[PDB]
Amino acid sequence: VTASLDQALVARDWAALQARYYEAAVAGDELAGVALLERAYRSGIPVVALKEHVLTPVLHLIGERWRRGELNIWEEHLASQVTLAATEHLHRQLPRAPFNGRLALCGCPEGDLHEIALHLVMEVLEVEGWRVLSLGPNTPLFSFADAVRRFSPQLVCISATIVHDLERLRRDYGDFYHTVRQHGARIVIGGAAFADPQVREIFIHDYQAAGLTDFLDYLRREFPTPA
Amino acid sequence: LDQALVARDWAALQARYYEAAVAGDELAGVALLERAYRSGIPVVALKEHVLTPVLHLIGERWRRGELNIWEEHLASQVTLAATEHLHRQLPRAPFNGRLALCGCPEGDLHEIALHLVMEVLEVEGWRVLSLGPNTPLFSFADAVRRFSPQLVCISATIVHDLERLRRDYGDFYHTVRQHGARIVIGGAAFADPQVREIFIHDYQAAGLTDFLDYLRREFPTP
Ligand code: B12
Ligand code: B12
Ligand SMILES: C[C@H]1O[C@@H](n2cnc3c(N)ncnc32)[C@H](O)[C@@H]1O
Ligand SMILES: C[C@H]1O[C@@H](n2cnc3c(N)ncnc32)[C@H](O)[C@@H]1O
Repeated sequence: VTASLDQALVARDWAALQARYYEAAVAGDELAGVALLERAYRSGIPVVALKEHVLTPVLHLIGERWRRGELNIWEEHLASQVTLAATEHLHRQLPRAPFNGRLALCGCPEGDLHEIALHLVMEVLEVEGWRVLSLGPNTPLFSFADAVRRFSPQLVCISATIVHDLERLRRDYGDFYHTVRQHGARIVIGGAAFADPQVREIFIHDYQAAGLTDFLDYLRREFPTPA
Repeated sequence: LDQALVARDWAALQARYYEAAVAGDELAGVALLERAYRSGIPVVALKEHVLTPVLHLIGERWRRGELNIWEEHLASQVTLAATEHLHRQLPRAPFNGRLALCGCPEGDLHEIALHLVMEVLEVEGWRVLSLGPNTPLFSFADAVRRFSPQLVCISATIVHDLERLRRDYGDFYHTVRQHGARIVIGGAAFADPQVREIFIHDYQAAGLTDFLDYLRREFPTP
């Protein structure tokens, strides 16, 4: 009955894909979720475009609906678990560039619990042949700085959805930024928190990304690999 | 190393896991656990006598200033990733028709134990719906109305919102029973008698092993 899925894939009909991924996610259906993704990859849709044009829009909408009272916590929570599990499930299957000798250190700021974008980012990095160290969400800047001293990474990525602690962050940034520079590493930020110009001001950065596509453009210019 | 496996020298194994975890080295972490399993040690044993102790110690040392946040964060991601990786490489019982609904309470972010349990369930052939950590009690009930689970599992490490949970628990319990579900609780939060009192339950688990003993008595393998 359902080869109409396969017509959504061919047309690149993002809306229908979103709708079906949604139905799987809010229902806690890990397998239906991975299947939809798996099938769209082997149909030749790139992972990044799945991520930017199926997963991200769906989660935004889940949040818009939750806010308007059309959707409840339990449905987001299942969608969140499904998406974390399904993205990893797919990623373990993907081919990867050779190890590029480089180390990325990644996490989200203290008090922020939203970490799916972080996961999408770390995955992309691995596919490009980076070693990744995840501090995960809810990470103080001093903790970032400690880990930069310990590992001397080449890149620090921060995903930030929710930032309120402006004065603490203004204050810890100096030490963080100087540890980064002394180690010769670069800083890339993304996430909704940086729509606020005060937050963006604090988080002195080498590159602010809108999404994964332009992040990749940045990686290719800033950290090019031979062939 | 293979010496430590043969001897079953938990201490040596604990120490190597810790070294891998605080270094943020997922591959070494999985390697150790995988080698250990294939040297004859059940995964449950690895969970209880390697992962749990290493993580309780990370906490202790953090408290005493001997270990910093950055090192715990790394160990927690290593553990989440490592335990999932091993799980996917394990034999499972066939589906048993039964559904477990799993979560941690609202405002609690400690979620590794929940993963450890959910895994154990799937290996026993259960299907598992994960609400994840930081699940309001009413949000558990919402989900019991749908799905109609046979089991609800709750891991709790941090619980302080006593007056709310006290007043929300009535409806959640009603809903559980009128769907014939069972409630299993575990984790450090239930060492507090006021918390345990609110969380009317069918079994309280000390760890994973006795959890299995309870599942086999009450959910006899078809
Ligand atoms: C799922 C979710 C949660 C889950 C997350 C589970 C988890 N483990 O991650 C949980 C339950 C924790 C949660 C909690 C809350 N959240 Co919430 N929820 C979301 C939701 C629905 C989806 C988040 C998500 O995964 N987005 C997916 C990513 C991929 O989208 P994205 O962040 O836009 O990322 C893209 C780009 O920004 C970029 N990018 C992002 N980061 C980075 C980093 C780098 C380095 C680069 C290069 C690129 C990059 O690439 C991505 C793809 O192109 C959003 C809705 C939304 N708009 O996202 C809210 C939302 C962010 N949550 C919100 C709120 C209010 C809450 C709570 C305060 C609710 C409450 N308790 O009362 C709490 C706060 C907890 C905290 N302190 O962080 C609000 C925030 C609104 C606001 N800013 O005022 C939102 C917007 C929902 C809403 N519309 O109201 N939430
Ligand atoms: C990692 C960790 C964190 C991480 C969690 C990462 C993650 N995503 O899971 C983060 C950073 C989020 C964290 C934060 C905090 N936590 Co913390 N941290 C821990 C730590 C070190 C490990 C947790 C863990 O994975 N334990 C290992 C598990 C597998 O062991 P277990 O819970 O004993 O589970 C066993 C049994 O209980 C049973 N079980 C457990 N649950 C269930 C459920 C069911 C259904 C069943 C059948 C069985 C079962 O199975 C296991 C047997 O193998 C503990 C230390 C510790 N003692 O556990 C603290 C600890 C719990 N944290 C603590 C504190 C103080 C905090 C913070 C307040 C710190 C802060 N100021 O910010 C915050 C609070 C956040 C919150 N609201 O939840 C304290 C709590 C002390 C107390 N109760 O007062 C601890 C004990 C550390 C300490 N020594 O002081 N923490
Ligand atoms: C932004 C996301 O946060 C979740 N959310 C909203 N309020 C709570 C709460 N009290 N406890 C847990 N999660 C909550 C919703 O599911 C929403 O989609
Ligand atoms: C219980 C665990 O909580 C972590 N922890 C303690 N304080 C913070 C904080 N401000 N931000 C994030 N994690 C923290 C520590 O790593 C400890 O081991």
